[PDB]
Amino acid sequence: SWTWENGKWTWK
Repeated sequence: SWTWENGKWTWK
């Protein structure tokens, strides 16, 4: 799942 972190998407 893509989740938003500080200006970007990270794969969680």
